[PDB]
Amino acid sequence: SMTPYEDLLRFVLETGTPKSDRTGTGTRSLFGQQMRYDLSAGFPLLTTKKVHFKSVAYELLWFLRGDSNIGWLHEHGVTIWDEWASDTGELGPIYGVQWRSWPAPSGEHIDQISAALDLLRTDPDSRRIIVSAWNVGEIERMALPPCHAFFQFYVADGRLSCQLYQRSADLFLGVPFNIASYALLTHMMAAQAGLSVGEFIWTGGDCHIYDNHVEQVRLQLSREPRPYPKLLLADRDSIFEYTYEDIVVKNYDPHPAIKAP
Amino acid sequence: MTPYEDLLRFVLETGTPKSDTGTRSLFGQQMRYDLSAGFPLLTTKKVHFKSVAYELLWFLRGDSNIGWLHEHGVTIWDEWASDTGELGPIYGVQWRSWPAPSGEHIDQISAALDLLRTDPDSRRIIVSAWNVGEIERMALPPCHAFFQFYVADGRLSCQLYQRSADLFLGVPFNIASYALLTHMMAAQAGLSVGEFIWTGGDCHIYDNHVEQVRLQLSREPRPYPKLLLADRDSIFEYTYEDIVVKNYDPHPAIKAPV
Repeated sequence: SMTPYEDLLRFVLETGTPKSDRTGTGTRSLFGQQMRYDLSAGFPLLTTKKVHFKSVAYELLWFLRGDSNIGWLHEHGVTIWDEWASDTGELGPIYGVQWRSWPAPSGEHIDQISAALDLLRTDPDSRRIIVSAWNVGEIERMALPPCHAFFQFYVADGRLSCQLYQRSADLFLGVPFNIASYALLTHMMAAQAGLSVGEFIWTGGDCHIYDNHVEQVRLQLSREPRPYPKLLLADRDSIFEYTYEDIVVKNYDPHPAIKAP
Repeated sequence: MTPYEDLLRFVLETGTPKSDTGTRSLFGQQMRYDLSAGFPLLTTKKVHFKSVAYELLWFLRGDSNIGWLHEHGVTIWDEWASDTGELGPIYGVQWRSWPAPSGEHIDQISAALDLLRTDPDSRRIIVSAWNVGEIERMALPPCHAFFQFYVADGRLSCQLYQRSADLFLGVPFNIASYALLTHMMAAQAGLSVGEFIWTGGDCHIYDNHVEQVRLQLSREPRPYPKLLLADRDSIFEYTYEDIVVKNYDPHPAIKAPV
């Protein structure tokens, strides 16, 4: 179909502002960019390169568990968080802790995921259906400041839309994964709320391509997309009860993975 | 370029209807303005920039009370205030004094300025009003919830995430407000201005604003004004008189319906 991601990737490659961070890393970047995907037309797992959906799905279930220790990821062979874990596998109060138990001054702890699902079911027109990981007073404890910092849901004509704000975006390595993650989340929330899927909107702050990814990006940009796959979910009575085996990505026909430093 | 009017028209013509006051709405929309080419105070109606400027200065004070705003002839917040003029820890309180677990209070405005001066390439220059645990204490939940700064070639850009947007009444304020904030931050960080990017969640036109919108949309847009800021040693020392808008030549104000 269409290629919102590839278009943005190309746009930053071709018009992005050059930078270097004293260490000499180097980037090309644009600020405040936006992609939309119509989820009803297909699941936005990129086909111009294979995206490792297994890690996407496990990491999401891990967030949904409200988990802060990489142990569970490791058990399932997901190593993306390994770099930043403590000697004990702890990461501080990151996404999972904030999504499921943001500490309030009242001493209460807020499960934003259940709260959002309750709004989707009882007050679907609410303009306050929001989940934030950007807990200003806790950031320094986290291993890293939240990248996908907050998201908002919206309902129209029985369809659920979701918009993510992502403060920082490695367009080549990170974003394809980020897109799959929040699209998957949107399917889970929709099913649990008794809704169909609408749009996923990705809004980025600093959208950058690392200089050492440029060849990988040009190869990908030279490839023609296949149709998006179809996402299927087994039945569960709670979003917190989805397991990896409940998820099928059907008819995913990607070009080969591109390995990048 | 008139992103505002374009968006307003887009929603009027394609927004999905709702109830119940009643709206037309679209979700996840974005506008961008090049601040170096003009100050985005709308000209298709006379915007009450006095309220915009005072409200922003008031946010910067980190005030939870309407008094200072109210006594300057700005009454937009009056209806939501308590007996004492109190609002709970809204916008400015979070900007200037987000309460941390340590008992410390975080001044996100000063911290943002700090990064802009010492580490302008940072991808974490963020100010948030969306304090999940304190929103129940606020008179109403933050609308312009979260914003981010970015620097390229000595120019400061700013992106606002606005969760909910009354397109006719609120957005022209929101746009001018953050544009003005971006000028203040740039001047204090010793940068020039780049782009203001407005990103909206629920973007709506109220059914009782439809005629006002059609009137606004029938007017031809004019050249944007220019903003000038007198010099100050601190963002917290700007006054209303420091803020000068030149060449502002708008069509007539359009009264908010009762």
